[PDB]
Formats: sequence, C-alpha cells, structure tokens
Amino acid sequence: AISVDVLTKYKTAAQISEKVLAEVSKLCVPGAKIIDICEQGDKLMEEELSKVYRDKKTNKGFSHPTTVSPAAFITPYTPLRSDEKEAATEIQPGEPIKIQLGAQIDGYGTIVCDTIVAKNANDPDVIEGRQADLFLATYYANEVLLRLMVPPGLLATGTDEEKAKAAAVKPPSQAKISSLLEKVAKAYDCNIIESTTSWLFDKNEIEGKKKIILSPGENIKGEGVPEVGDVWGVEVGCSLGSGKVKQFEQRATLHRRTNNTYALKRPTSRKIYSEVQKKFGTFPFSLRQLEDERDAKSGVIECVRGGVFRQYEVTGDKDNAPVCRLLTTIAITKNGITRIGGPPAWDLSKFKTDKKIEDEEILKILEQPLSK
Repeated sequence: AISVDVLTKYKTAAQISEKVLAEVSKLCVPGAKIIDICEQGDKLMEEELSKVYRDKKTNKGFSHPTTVSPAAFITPYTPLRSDEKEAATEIQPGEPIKIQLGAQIDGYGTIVCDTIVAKNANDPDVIEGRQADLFLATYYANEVLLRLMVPPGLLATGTDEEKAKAAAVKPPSQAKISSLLEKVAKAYDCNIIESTTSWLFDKNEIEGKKKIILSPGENIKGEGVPEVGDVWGVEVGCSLGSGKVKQFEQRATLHRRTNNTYALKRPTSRKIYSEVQKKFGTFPFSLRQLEDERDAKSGVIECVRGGVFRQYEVTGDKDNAPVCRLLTTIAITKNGITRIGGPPAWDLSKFKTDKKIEDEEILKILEQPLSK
C-alpha cells in the first residue's frame, strides 16, 4: 500500500500540474508563439511550487517542462529562444495541440498531457470530421488501457466462485493489450502511435522498472505488470496516419539526467551537468530552461554522447498527419485505479461522427469499473 505521505506528495504535484495545465491551455490560442507559452507555463510552475512545502528543505521541482506540440509533433516540443525560426512558431487554428507538463514533490512526480483544439474563446466547441475520430480513438484507447491495468480480480463482483475465477486470470500480455488498443483506434480508422510507452514511477523516477509499450512492432517490447502499490504515467497516442514515427529536424531540447557515472572532460559539460543535477535531479527538462543557451548547446553534446543525459529526439508522424495524446498519472490501490493527475474529462457531446466501437470484447471491457 502507498503511504499517506507518498500519496499526498503525488497529489500535491497533481494539483499543481493540473492547475498549470489549465492556465497553459488558455494561452494556446491561434497566433500565440509556442516559446512564450512554454516560458509562461514554466514560470507558473515555479510560482505554484514556491507556494507549497515551504517549511523545511523539502526537494521539489518540475517532473516535466511545459511543452506545446503542434499537429504532427510526437516528442513534446519546447524550443530554444535563440533558434530564431523555431522560437517564432505560432499556434495554428484548429490544430490538435499536445500540452504535457508536470510537477514533482520530494521525488514524486505527476506528468499530465491533454490534447486541445487550438481556437479562440468564442469559436464553436464542436469537433467534427476525421478530427472527431482522432480524438475519440485516443479517448477510448485511454479508457480501455486504464481498465486493462486493473490487476485481475481486484474489482470482481458476484459469487465467490466468479471472484476466484477473475483473480486467477493472468494479466493480459502486452501483445494482447496492443491488439485491443489497435482495435479501438481502427473503429475510428485511426492508428495507435508506435511504441507509445507507459512507465512505472517511483521516487526520483519517471521511467521505472516496469513499462508497457503499445504496438512495439519489431525488436522492442515492454516488460512488467501493474500491481497494487504502483504509480504509473499512463500514455496513449493516436494518429490520423499510419501511427508510424519518424525523426524530424527541430533541435532536441528535451533531456534528463541518467544515473551513469561517465566522467565529463569538458568544463561546460560539467557546468551544465551540475546546474541540472541541482535544479532537476533526474527529471526531464528543456534546454531552454537552463541559465544560458550557449552553455546549454555546448555542454549538452558531451553529456549525451557520454550517456549521462538522455536525449529525447524530435519525432513526429511519419505521414505528417495529426496526432492526439493523453497522459495520466495513476495510483493503483486496494480499491483499483485512481487518476491522481491528468487532463480534464472530455465532453463527449462535442464530438460529431458516425463511427462507433462495435467490437463486443472492447465494449465489455469499457463496462468494467476503474475503481470501487
């Protein structure tokens, strides 16, 4: 069981992340410059952070930089101010924008990601066409995934014999999880984004010792099963295209410190390394967050080459089609699955399409509860 102390720190992080997410989503209007939004989000996060756990030397910070990703972007986007062309990128109207960010208290982080439609306050709320399909695929993929993560039998009802039959059912393989989510996307003629990964979280860790990898494809596979006591960053992504991923040309700015001990030779490497250890610890950060972009670009090179920073390469839809993503931080307890921190529920009434999930296996899963 997760202690009150730990659960409460995750929860403090979630409330901060959800509040910053809401403030950042309001800034995502057509014409807004992405770099301004990320900077403002990061600023908000720090303000919110300074308003809690003030007493004592309680560590705290970002679990994830504010990122704002256009239509076909998969890697969370957070560009440099000194990259003139990138830093002038503006929100395009009607595009699906991924906003992913998060906070961190005493090494317990919550990461959240919502996808919204870029628009002005007095634009219509309705989403239609294949864009409605893209969103609904992602929504239902998420609802299905979350239910596939409830440990077998935890919430089974009925006779003792039914309850025992449920608890003795093996946790679904990751291949089975994948094919079901693919089925969900297909009902909307969308595809799951290859290798979309959910990670176990732990103290100072957002890429823990268990992970679920959706539609792995080839020489890749996830390992580990969700258990009562776990906290997970649960992610789903869909594409109006094939759901294939490809490297784009924007500068990689998203990184995180690893636990590798490689000795850095270059002084700007060590300098940036120490700056990051102190501010972010082992949590993801954007190069734009560092004190000096020129130092950032110089030192990051050896840090990545040496394996002490992990670099998250810039990727986007291989077909250059729009993508949709959700990321929820959950807790698994006695009572099932609780969403500690995530995106605000979507009003399904706003989505307009003829498409519908018809597969019986999937509709049945959707009837299963997430918790008691």
